[PDB]
This record gives sequence, structure tokens and C-alpha cells, in this order.
Amino acid sequence: RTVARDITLLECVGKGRYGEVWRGSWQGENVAVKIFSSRDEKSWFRETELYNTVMLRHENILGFIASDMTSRHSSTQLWLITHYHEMGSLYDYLQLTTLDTVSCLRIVLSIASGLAHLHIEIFGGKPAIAHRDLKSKNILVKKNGQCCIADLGLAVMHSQNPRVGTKRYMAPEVLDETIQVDCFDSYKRVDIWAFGLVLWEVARRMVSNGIVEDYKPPFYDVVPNDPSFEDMRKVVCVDQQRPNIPNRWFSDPTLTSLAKLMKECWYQNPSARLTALRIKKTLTKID
Ligand SMILES: COc1cc(-c2cncc(-c3ccc(C4CCN(C)CC4)cc3)c2C)cc(OC)c1OC
Ligand SMILES: COc1cc(-c2cncc(-c3ccc(C4CCN(C)CC4)cc3)c2C)cc(OC)c1OC
Ligand SMILES: COc1cc(-c2cncc(-c3ccc(C4CCN(C)CC4)cc3)c2C)cc(OC)c1OC
Repeated sequence: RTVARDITLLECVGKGRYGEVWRGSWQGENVAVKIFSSRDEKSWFRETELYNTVMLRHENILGFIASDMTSRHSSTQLWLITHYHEMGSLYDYLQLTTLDTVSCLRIVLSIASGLAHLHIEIFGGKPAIAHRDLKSKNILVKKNGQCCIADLGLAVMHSQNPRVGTKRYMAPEVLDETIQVDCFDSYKRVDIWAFGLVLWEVARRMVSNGIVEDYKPPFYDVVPNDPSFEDMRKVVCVDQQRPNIPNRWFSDPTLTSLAKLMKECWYQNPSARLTALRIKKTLTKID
């Protein structure tokens, strides 16, 4: 049989230290191709090792197609091939788009759904998985209004990489180095912190009574761009600051409920934070 492997790379949709992401075409179908830099090879290996352990398949997890290693003259080329989401990342989408109640809830409940799927151990099934780099750039928007979680290059697996998380989204126990590193639940609680920040980013863009906030990243008012580890530790650990809840949210029942939820993702005590499954249930009862 013919094994068609050619992918036509059509346009670069992302560049960073990790390498590049391309929109590509295979057999007439759009695919996303992440080409890894040499500096971030361990992210390709970790995501590949995870998918070789468990073939995750969930509507709110970016769909895996392939991991490719190709020998070159002097180097190894590493590609991750996934489904392609033409609307781009949530970070991208929120810059330019405002939301109503239904679209805001649909976005955040779809993220919580993907996260709870990662976190849960299923017997027979999947290991429990923590993401460790959840943020709005690692969430893609689908045409049906739901999102999917991307980038399992830092993921950790549990059954009963010199890359670190994005500093802006790091939980207090990561910044003050008290995280209980031998304890899998620790990693879930770091994801919940980051989820609460994403929930704040999205809620700001929900219109109520003709008002909306501009897109800002978490802690935009208290740290520089590309904040240092120390910048973050002073804000989050020493001063114990949290993102602002605008007064206008308290006129809207949805944003009032979302403010309470994001508060219960941001407790200093990691074991006080809500679980992804409890966040889902709360979101199903809003509106
Ligand atoms: C190697 O590399 C790539 C391969 C492909 C690809 C292309 N055509 C057909 C296939 C295929 C799938 C599955 C079987 C099965 C059939 C059932 N039988 C009982 C066992 C074997 C055979 C063939 C694949 C996997 C795409 C790629 O990119 C999109 C590849 O590059 C990453
Ligand atoms: C990697 O990705 C894609 C792959 C393919 C593709 C190409 N040839 C063959 C297959 C296939 C056939 C048959 C089985 C068997 C498995 C066991 N049993 C005997 C029943 C069924 C498995 C696999 C596939 C899945 C198509 C794709 O898109 C349409 C892919 O997505 C980009
Ligand atoms: C986060 O992580 C991964 C993401 C993806 C991925 C999948 N669909 C669509 C995209 C995308 C398309 C288009 C834009 C637009 C944004 C506005 N403007 C700047 C032009 C371009 C942005 C994003 C991406 C980036 C693939 C991945 O691997 C193959 C990822 O890594 C796991």
C-alpha cells in the first residue's frame, strides 16, 4: 500500500522559542504542524511519550494526529501534527472579540471539561495527567464555540524537561518553592490556579449592561512584560495580590458567580482550591 506522508506547509501561524507552528495540508485536509527548535526537543519527547502511553481523545483536548522524527544531514527534525483550529488561540480571539453570557460560559465550561478529563484517572482508561502550562495561548477556539486545551510538553502522568511553566501563570507554591513535588495532587492544584487566571481573562471580555473590559493578561497592572520569577513571587507570594474584580461584575449574576469561582481557584493553600470536577458542576448551575 501507499503511505502518503507529504504535508504541504502553507503558512506560519506561530513562532517562539519552542519553534514554529504551520497550517498544513494532508490529503486535502488542514492540519497543524509544530516544528520544534533544538532547544525544546524535550517537549516533543514528553508529549510523544504521553500519547504513546494513552491516546487521549476528547472534544476539549487538541486532537493528536502524529509525532514525526526525521533524520537530517546534521540534525534531527521533530514535528507534532494535530488538528487545525482556524480561529486560533483563546488569547488571539479575546483581543478582538467580546462575549455574551452563553458564549462566555460555553468557553469556560469547555476548558474545565478538557481539564477535568486530563486530571481524572480512568481504570481499565487513562492515567491522571496534570498540564503544568495552562494559559490562554495554550487553548484553541473551535467553530462550535467550545475550546480545546493544547501543549502537553510539560505534562505529568500519575496512576493510583528543563522548560518550566509560564511565569505569569505560576501558582504561589511554585514561586515560593514550597510545592510538594512528590505529590501528584500538587500539580492538579497548580493547573487550577492557572485555570482561574484564564477564567478572569475571559470574564473581562463578557459584556454586561453595555460595559466590557479591554483584553489584558493576568497581573498586567503589577508586573512588567516578561516578568521575572522574582517579580511574580513578590506579587503573588509576598504581597498576596490577586487579579482585580471590577465593580460592574456585581451587577451581573453570571459575572458575580464567575468572580466567586475564580476566588476559589486562587487560595494560597493549594488544598483549599476547587477541583476541576467541582468547577464543572458550578458552571452547569450558572444561568
Ligand atoms: C508513517 O508516517 C505517516 C503515516 C501516515 C499514514 C498514511 N497513510 C496511511 C496510514 C495508515 C494507518 C493505519 C494503517 C493500519 C491499517 C490496519 N492494519 C491492521 C494496521 C495498519 C495503515 C496505514 C498512515 C498512518 C500519515 C502521516 O502523516 C499524516 C505519517 O507521517 C507522520
Ligand atoms: C494518522 O492520521 C490519519 C490516518 C488515517 C488512516 C489512513 N489509512 C488507514 C487508516 C486505518 C484503517 C484501518 C484501521 C483499523 C484498525 C483495526 N481494525 C482492523 C479496524 C480499523 C486503522 C487505521 C487510517 C486511520 C486517516 C486520517 O484521516 C482521514 C488520518 O488523520 C489525519
Ligand atoms: C498552542 O499549542 C499548539 C497550537 C496549535 C494550533 C492549532 N490550530 C491552530 C493554531 C493557530 C492557527 C491560527 C492562528 C492565528 C492567530 C492570529 N494571528 C497571529 C494569525 C494566526 C493562531 C493559532 C495553532 C497554533 C498546534 C500545536 O501543535 C501542532 C500546538 O502545540 C501543541
